[PDB]
Amino acid sequence: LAAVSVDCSEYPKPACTLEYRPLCGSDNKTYGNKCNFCNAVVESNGTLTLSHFGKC
Repeated sequence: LAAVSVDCSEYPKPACTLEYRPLCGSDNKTYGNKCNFCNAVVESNGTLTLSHFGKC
């Protein structure tokens, strides 16, 4: 999995750090960071998927 996206195989996690690193889903939504981003993927049956990192 060496592409431009995060792995949601370790989600959803019931604890997210605070280090800021916003990732944008595929719908063009910003997520505080990797944890809150994937929580969306895992909550959307991996139907969301992001397009790029950072905010939209």
